[PDB]
Amino acid sequence: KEQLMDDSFIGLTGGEIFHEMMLRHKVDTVFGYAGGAILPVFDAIYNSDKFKFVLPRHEQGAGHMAEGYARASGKPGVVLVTSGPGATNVITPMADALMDGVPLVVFSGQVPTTAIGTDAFQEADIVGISRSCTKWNVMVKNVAELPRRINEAFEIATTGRPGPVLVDLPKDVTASILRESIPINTTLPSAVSEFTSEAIKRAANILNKAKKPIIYAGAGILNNEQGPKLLKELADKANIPVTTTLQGLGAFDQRDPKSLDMLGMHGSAAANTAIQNADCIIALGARFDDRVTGNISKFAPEAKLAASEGRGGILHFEISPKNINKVVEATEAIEGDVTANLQSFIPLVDSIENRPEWFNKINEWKKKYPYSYQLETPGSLIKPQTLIKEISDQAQTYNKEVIVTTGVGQHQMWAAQHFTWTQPRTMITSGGLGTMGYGLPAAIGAQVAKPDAIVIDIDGDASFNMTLTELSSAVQAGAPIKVCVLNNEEQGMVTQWQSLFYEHRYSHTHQSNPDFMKLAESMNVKGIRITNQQELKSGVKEFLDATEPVLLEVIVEKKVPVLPMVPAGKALDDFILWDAEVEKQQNDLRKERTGGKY
Amino acid sequence: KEQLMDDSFIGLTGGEIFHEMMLRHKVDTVFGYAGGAILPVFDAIYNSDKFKFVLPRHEQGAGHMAEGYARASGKPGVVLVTSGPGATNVITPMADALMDGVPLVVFSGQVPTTAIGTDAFQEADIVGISRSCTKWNVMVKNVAELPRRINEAFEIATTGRPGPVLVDLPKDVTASILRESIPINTTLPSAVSEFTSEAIKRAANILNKAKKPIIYAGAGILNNEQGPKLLKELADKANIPVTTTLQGLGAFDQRDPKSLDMLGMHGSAAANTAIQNADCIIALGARFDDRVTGNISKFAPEAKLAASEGRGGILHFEISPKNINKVVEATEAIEGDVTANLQSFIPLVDSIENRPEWFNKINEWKKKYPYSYQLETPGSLIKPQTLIKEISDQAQTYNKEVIVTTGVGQHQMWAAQHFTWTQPRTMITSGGLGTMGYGLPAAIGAQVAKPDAIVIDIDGDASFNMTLTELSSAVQAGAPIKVCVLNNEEQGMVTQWQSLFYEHRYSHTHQSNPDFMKLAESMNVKGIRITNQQELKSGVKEFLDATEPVLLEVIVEKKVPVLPMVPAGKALDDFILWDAEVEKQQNDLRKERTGGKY
Amino acid sequence: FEIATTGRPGPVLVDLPKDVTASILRESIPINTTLPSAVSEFTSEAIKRAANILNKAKKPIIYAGAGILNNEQGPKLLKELADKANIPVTTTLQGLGAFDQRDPKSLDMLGMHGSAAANTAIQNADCIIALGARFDDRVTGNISKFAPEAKLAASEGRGGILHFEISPKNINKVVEATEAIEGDVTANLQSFIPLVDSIENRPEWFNKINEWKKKYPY
Ligand SMILES: Cc1cc2nc3c(=O)[nH]c(=O)nc-3n(C[C@H](O)[C@H](O)[C@H](O)COP(=O)(O)OP(=O)(O)OC[C@H]3O[C@@H](n4cnc5c(N)ncnc54)[C@H](O)[C@@H]3O)c2cc1C
Ligand SMILES: Cc1cc2nc3c(=O)[nH]c(=O)nc-3n(C[C@H](O)[C@H](O)[C@H](O)COP(=O)(O)OP(=O)(O)OC[C@H]3O[C@@H](n4cnc5c(N)ncnc54)[C@H](O)[C@@H]3O)c2cc1C
Ligand SMILES: Cc1cc2nc3c(=O)[nH]c(=O)nc-3n(C[C@H](O)[C@H](O)[C@H](O)COP(=O)(O)OP(=O)(O)OC[C@H]3O[C@@H](n4cnc5c(N)ncnc54)[C@H](O)[C@@H]3O)c2cc1C
Ligand SMILES: CCCOc1nn(C(=O)NS(=O)(=O)c2ccccc2C(=O)OC)c(=O)n1C
Ligand SMILES: CCCOc1nn(C(=O)NS(=O)(=O)c2ccccc2C(=O)OC)c(=O)n1C
Ligand SMILES: Cc1ncc(Cn2c(C)c(CCOP(=O)(O)OP(=O)(O)O)sc2=O)c(N)n1
Ligand SMILES: Cc1ncc(Cn2c(C)c(CCOP(=O)(O)OP(=O)(O)O)sc2=O)c(N)n1
Ligand SMILES: [K+]
Ligand SMILES: [K+]
Ligand SMILES: [Mg+2]
Ligand SMILES: [Mg+2]
Repeated sequence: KEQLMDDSFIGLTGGEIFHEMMLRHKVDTVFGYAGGAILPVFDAIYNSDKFKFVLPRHEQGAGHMAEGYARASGKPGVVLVTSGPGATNVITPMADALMDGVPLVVFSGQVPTTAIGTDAFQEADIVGISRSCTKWNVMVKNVAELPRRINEAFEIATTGRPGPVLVDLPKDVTASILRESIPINTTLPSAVSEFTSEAIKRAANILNKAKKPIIYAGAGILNNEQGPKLLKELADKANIPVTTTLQGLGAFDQRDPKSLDMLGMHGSAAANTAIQNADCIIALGARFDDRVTGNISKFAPEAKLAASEGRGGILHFEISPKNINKVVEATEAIEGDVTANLQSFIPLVDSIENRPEWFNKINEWKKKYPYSYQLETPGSLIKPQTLIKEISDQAQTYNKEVIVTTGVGQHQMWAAQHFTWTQPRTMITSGGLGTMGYGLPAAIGAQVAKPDAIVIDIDGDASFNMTLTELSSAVQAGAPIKVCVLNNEEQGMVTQWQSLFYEHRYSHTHQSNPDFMKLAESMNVKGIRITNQQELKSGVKEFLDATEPVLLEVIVEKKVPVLPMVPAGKALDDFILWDAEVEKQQNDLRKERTGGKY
Repeated sequence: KEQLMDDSFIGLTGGEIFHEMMLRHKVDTVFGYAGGAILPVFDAIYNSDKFKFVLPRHEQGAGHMAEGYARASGKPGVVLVTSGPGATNVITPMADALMDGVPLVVFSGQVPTTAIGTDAFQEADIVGISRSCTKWNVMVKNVAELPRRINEAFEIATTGRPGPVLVDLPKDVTASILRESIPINTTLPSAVSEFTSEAIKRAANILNKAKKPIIYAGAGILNNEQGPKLLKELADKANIPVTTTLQGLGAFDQRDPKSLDMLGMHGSAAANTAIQNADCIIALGARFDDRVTGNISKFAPEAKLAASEGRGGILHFEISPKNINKVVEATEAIEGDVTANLQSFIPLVDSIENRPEWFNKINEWKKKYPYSYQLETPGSLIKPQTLIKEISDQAQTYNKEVIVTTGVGQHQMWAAQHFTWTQPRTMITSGGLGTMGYGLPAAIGAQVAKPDAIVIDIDGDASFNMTLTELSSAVQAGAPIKVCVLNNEEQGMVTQWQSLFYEHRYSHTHQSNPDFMKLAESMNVKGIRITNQQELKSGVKEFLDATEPVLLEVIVEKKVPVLPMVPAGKALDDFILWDAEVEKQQNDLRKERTGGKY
Repeated sequence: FEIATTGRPGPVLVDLPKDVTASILRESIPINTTLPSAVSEFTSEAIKRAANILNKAKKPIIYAGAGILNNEQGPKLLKELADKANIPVTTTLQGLGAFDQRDPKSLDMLGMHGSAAANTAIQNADCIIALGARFDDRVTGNISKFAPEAKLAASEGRGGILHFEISPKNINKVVEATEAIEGDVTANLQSFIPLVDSIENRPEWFNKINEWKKKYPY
C-alpha cells in the first residue's frame, strides 16, 4: 500500500504541483496571460527555466498561438489564463481547435470555491460555456485531485481525434497545500480487434478489384510520423492517384505524378472530376466535410455504383466512431489510427504496375484543369495568384523547412492552390471554424515550436486587422515570423459572393486599413511595401532574406474571384472554371452596376 | 380574424423583415461584421438610410461598442455578426453585458437548418455556448416566427434587470420569403402589488426611526430618467448621506455635502466607515457585489444590530428577485423598479432638518479620509492620480457633456476616485466581469450614442494593447473619441498584488508596448505624448481641444499602489490607508528584492 | 399545444409555480394569446422527380408507418396509391391498421419479428416508398445490408428510396433517401398520386410476392 501511494507532493501548493506536472508531461512551452484568480500558479512558474512562457497581447492570441504550436510540433498546445474575461477570451480558439482536431489544453483560473455561483468578481461559468467547444472539461475541486485531472486532460486532448480540453483552477485550490498522500499512478502520465482485422481484409479485397481507385487523404494521416510514408507506400504499390483536403496538404508530395492536388469547393477540377469517377475511394483520416463533398446526394456516383455491384465503394480509415457513416455510408469502416491500420492493410493489397486507361484520364484531366487565372497586363496591379507563386518559388531556395499559416478568405485559398506542398505539418490554417485573425498568432506559435523554420503568414488585410496587436508579441517572444498582407482593401471572399449572388451589392465589406508600414514601425517590426509588378521579385526576396520579424504589404488586384469554384448545392464535378472573356464581362457589369466605384 | 392577422410582410425575405423590425423597435445604430451565413440580412440592410451601421475590426469590438452605446443611451445595443467565429467572438461581450446588466441584442448568422448538427463549415453551437452568458437565447426556425422572436429578444433584454440576449438566424430562414399571414401582435413591439405596497410602508416606518441612515445607490437608479432626481429628493427630505458603487457613479452629485463618494475595496474609507456604522442602509439598485461588501460576515454590523432591535436594518429596492437576499438578508425587500417604488416610498418618509451627531461623524470621516497619495517630487515622473485630476478639472471647462470609459486595472480605480461625478451615464466601465480592452470600443459606441459629448477613454497600456486595432474603427465611424493611455509599462493592478502578496515576484506582468505615437499615425489618429510634469497641463489641453480622434500617451510613475484598499477577507472598515513613510519603505524593499530592477 | 401537435407530434411540459397559478391577472394581454391557432417549389419538384422514379419501378413496395395515421385521409390515400400503381404494402408495428391486412397486396409487418415475406420483399424491391416511417433499427436489420436492390436501382437511375417525412431530423438519418419529400405525408400524397402512372399488372413481381407469402406464414 505504501508502494501505491505517493507523498512526494506533500507540502507543495497546487501551483507548484501544476509546475511539476507540466514537466512530467514534457511541456516546453506555455502560452498565457496573468490575472488575479490564476496568481498562485503564476507565482509557482515564476522564473522557471523548465519551459518557455509566451506572453500575447490578448488571450485569443494565446489560444491561436498554442494551436499553431500544436499543429507544427505534434505536441499539445498549453494555455494558461485567468478567470472571467481571461477565460471567455479563449472560447473562439477552443471552438477552432475542436473543429480542426487540435490538441489544446487550456488551464483557466477561477474564483475561490467559496465564491463560485455568487456572480463573483471576474467569475464566468467557463465550464458551462466551454462544454460545447471542448472534448471535455472539468473543475478541480481540491488539490489532491489536481495531478489526476492534469493527466486526464492531456490524455483526452491527445487521443482519439485530438481536441481542446479545459481545466478550471479555483484560486483557493491552487493556493492550498497538499497535506495527504495521493495514488502514485496519478503523479505519472501514461492489439487490433477481430472485427477491425476482418474489415481490413475485406477492404483489401475490394481495392484489389478496383480499376479506378483514388486516395482521399486528410489531417488524420499527419497525426503519426509514419503516416505520409505509409500513404506513399500504398499509392506506389497499388498505383493510386492521391488527392488531399486543405488540412491534408503536405501529406503527399505534390511534385509526384500521382498527385491530384486539393479537392473540394476551391480545389482542382481534376481532383474533383477524378473522385466523381472513381470506383474505389480510400479515405485516410478525412471527415467528408461539406467544403469537400459538394452536393452530398450527388457525391461519388461511381463509387456508390461499384459498392452496389460488389466491385468497389468507400473504404474509410477513421479513428473517431462519431465520424464514421456521419455523412456518407462507408462500404468498409476501418476504425482506429489510420497509420497503424495501413501497416496491416498494405501487405494485403496487390501490387500493381500499370493502370493505362485510368491514368490516361487522370493525366488528361490534369492538363485541362490547371489553376488558371487572368495574368498581369502592362500597368496593372499585381495579381494575388502571382504573388503566392512568387513566394512559393523563392521560399524553396532556402535550406530550411517552410511553414505556412494563413488568415481566412481568398488569400487562404490561393495559398492552398498555388504553393507546392511537400512536407507534413507545413500548412497551418483554420479550416473547420474558419477564424479570421488566426494567421499571425498561429505563425508565432509555429515559429516557437520550430525555431529554425521559415514561418510565413499569408494573410488578408481584413483578417490581419483582427489581431494585428500580436505583432508586439512576436518581437517579445523572439519569433522572426514573416507576415505577408495581401492588401486588396476588401473582404475579398465575401465580395466574391456578393458579386456572384447579390448583384454587386457590397454591403459593409470594405473596411479601412491602417498604414501597414507605420504600423510595423510602431511594433518594432521590419516593414516592406510592394506596390507594383516591377518590385515583386526583389520585394519578396528582401522579405525571405530578413532575419527579424517582418511585415510585407503587397498591393494586389481587387474584385478577383477564386476559381475553380463548386457553388453551394452543385455536384463536386459541376464547377465554374476561369475564363478570360467571362472575367472581362464580369468587370464591365460590376463597373456599370456600381457606377464605376468598383 | 382578418383583423388579427397581418399579411403586410408576405413576399419579404427574412432579411427584409429583420430590417423592418429594427425600424419598428426604433433602432438607429447597428454594430456588426459580415460573413457567409448572415449575408441575406446584410443584403437587406444594404445602403439603408434608416440606421447607422458601425463596422469594427473584430466582433469583440462590435460587442463592446454596443455595450458602450447601450450604457450611454439607455437603448439596447444591437449586434449583427456571422456564424461560427463571428458568433464565438461576441461571447466575452455577452458575458460582460450579463454581469453589468447591459441590454445587448445579439443577432448571429447560422448555417442553413439542413446543415445544423453536422459539424458544418463555420458552424458553432452558439445557442449552447451562449446559454450561460445570456438572459435568454433562441434559434429562429422559420421566417414566420422571426418577428415574434425579435420582439421577445428586445423585451427580455430591456425588462427586469437588463441583459444580453442572442438570436440565431439560419441562412435559409433569412433568405426564405414569408408566404403566410402572421398574428398582427407579433409585427408590433410592446399596478403595485399589495405585498410590495405593505413592504414600502414598513420600510418607511423603519427609516423614520433611523438615527444614522445611509443611502447605498447603484446602477439600478440609472435605469430610469427620474432615478437620480428621486434619489436626491429622498436624501434631501430625510437628510441622508449618499454613497455609490463604481457602476452608480454619476447618480448623485459628488459636489453635494451629503456625498460620501464611492464605497468598497478601493472606495473612500469615509464611505466604508459610514456604512459599517449606519443603523439603516437604503440599497437602491445595487447588488451587494463582493468588491463592495468586504468580508460578508463582518459587513454592516450596526444595521444588523438595529434590525434585531427593531430600529433599523437593510431596505433593499431591487427589481430582480434572484438578487434579493442573495448576499445579505434584507430587513425589507421592495421588489420592482427602484424609481417607481421611490415615488411611493418618499411621501411616507418623515422630513428631517438636522442630524447633528451623525453628520458630525460623517464630516470628520471625510476630512480624515481623503484620496491621499504621494505627490510628484522634482524630476519625478507624473503620478497617475495627478493626471486623472488634471483631466477631470480641464474637462469641465467645456460646455459639453463628458462621458468616461475605462480599461481594467489601477487606472480604472484612479479614474473612479479622482474624477468628480455629477451626471448619470457618464461612467462607462467594465465592473462585474472586468474586461481589459473594453475602454476603446466602449468609447466609440458611447460617442456614436452621443455625437455631441466629449468621450474620454482612460486606459491602461496593457488594456489598450488588447483591442488597439479598433482605433481605425473610430476614424471610419467618424467618432472623435479621446483616448488617454497611462503608460507605466506594467500590468499595474497585478503587480500591486504581486508586491503585496508574493514578495515582489513579478511573474509575466510586464508586456512590451508599441510606440503609441507611431501607432496613432498609422491609424490616422492624432497623437500626443506627455513625458514630464512640465508638459502635463498643456498636453491635456491639446488633448481636450482636439476635434478629431486623438491618442494621448502619458508616461506615469510605476509601482504605485491604489489606496485605500480593503484586502480580501477583511471587514469593509479594516482598510489600508496611504502613508508616505510606508510607501518609501515599500520602494526600498522592492528595490532590494528585485536587485534594483524595480 | 401547438408544439405538441405539429411537426412530429411529441410531449411538452409546462411548469406552473404555485404563486403564479394562485395570482390574479391584473393587466390586459394580447388577444392573440387568448385564442388557439402552400407547398414549396423545392418539395413540388422533389415530388415530380419521385413520381418519375416510381413510374420506372418494376418491383415497388410501400413501407408505411405511424405518420400515415396522423391524418384521417392517410389510410385512404395509401390505399389509392397502392391500388393505382399496383404496389404491395408492408407496415411497421406502429403502422398496423394503416392498411387492410385482408387485402392481397398486404405483406403484413416487416422487421426483426415481422413476416419473412415482407422482409424478403423489401430486400428485393427496386423502389421503396417510405410513408411516415423512420427506419428504426428494429425494422432495417443490419443497416449496411439493408435494401440492396433499391440502392442498386438508385445508382442506376431506375429506382431507390422515396421518403415522405415531416421531420427533417429523420430525413437521411439512417439511410440516404433518393428523393426526400418533406411535410405531411398525406398532403404530399395528394400531389404525388396524380403524377403516378396507373398500372394494371405486375405478373412477375406479384408472382414472387405470392410465393413468398405462401412459404412464409407465421
Ligand atoms: C474559406 C474556406 C474554404 C475552404 N474550402 C476547402 C476546399 O475547397 N477543400 C478542402 O479540402 N477544404 C476546404 N476548407 C476546409 C474544410 O472546411 C475542412 O476544414 C477540411 O476540408 C477538413 O479536412 P480534413 O477532413 O482532412 O481534416 P479534419 O477536419 O481535421 O478531419 C480529420 C478526420 O480524420 C480523423 N482522424 C484524426 N486523427 C486520426 C487518426 N490518427 N487516424 C485516423 N483518423 C484520424 C478525424 O477524426 C477526422 O474525422 C475550407 C476552409 C475555409 C475557411
Ligand atoms: C478592478 C476593479 C475594482 C473594483 N472595485 C470596486 C469598488 O471598490 N467599489 C465598487 O463599488 N465597485 C468595484 N468594482 C465593480 C464591482 O465589481 C461591481 O461591478 C459594481 O460594484 C456593481 O455595482 P452595482 O451593484 O451598482 O451595479 P450592478 O452590478 O449592475 O447591479 C445593479 C443591481 O440593481 C438591480 N437593478 C437593475 N435595474 C434596476 C431597477 N430599474 N430597479 C431596481 N433595481 C434594479 C440589478 O438587478 C442589480 O441587482 C470593481 C471592478 C473592477 C474591475
Ligand atoms: C419488443 C419489441 C419488438 C419490436 N420489433 C419490431 C418489428 O419487428 N417490426 C417493427 O416494425 N417494429 C418493431 N418494434 C417497434 C419499433 O421499435 C418502432 O417503434 C417502430 O417500428 C416504429 O415504427 P414507425 O416508424 O412507423 O413509427 P414512428 O417511430 O412514430 O416514426 C414515424 C415517422 O413518421 C414521421 N411522421 C410523423 N407524422 C408524420 C406526418 N404527418 N407526415 C409525414 N411523416 C410523419 C415521424 O417523424 C417519424 O419519422 C418493436 C418494439 C418492441 C418493444
Ligand atoms: C478588484 C481588485 C482586482 O484585483 C484583484 N482582486 N483579487 C481577488 O479578489 N482575489 S480573491 O481570491 O480574494 C476573490 C474573492 C472573491 C471573489 C473573487 C475573487 C478573485 O479571485 O478575483 C480575481 C485578486 O486576486 N486580484 C489581483
Ligand atoms: C468556403 C467558402 C466561404 O465562402 C462562403 N461559403 N458559404 C456557404 O457555404 N453558404 S451555405 O449556405 O450554402 C452553407 C452550406 C453548408 C454549410 C455551411 C454553409 C454556410 O452558411 O457557410 C457560411 C457562404 O455563404 N460564403 C460566403
Ligand atoms: C472572425 C470572423 N468573422 C467573419 C468571418 C467571415 N468571413 C469574412 C469577413 C471573410 C473576408 C476575409 O477578408 P480578408 O481580407 O482577410 O481576405 P481576402 O480579401 O483574401 O478574402 S472570409 C470569411 O469567412 C470569419 N471567417 N471570421
Ligand atoms: C481580458 C483580461 N485578462 C486579464 C485580466 C486580469 N487583469 C490584468 C492583467 C490587469 C492589469 C491591467 O493592466 P493595465 O496596464 O491595463 O492597467 P494598470 O497598469 O493601470 O493596472 S487587471 C486585471 O484584472 C482582465 N481583467 N481581463
Ligand atoms: K498546389
Ligand atoms: K470622486
Ligand atoms: Mg482582403
Ligand atoms: Mg499598465
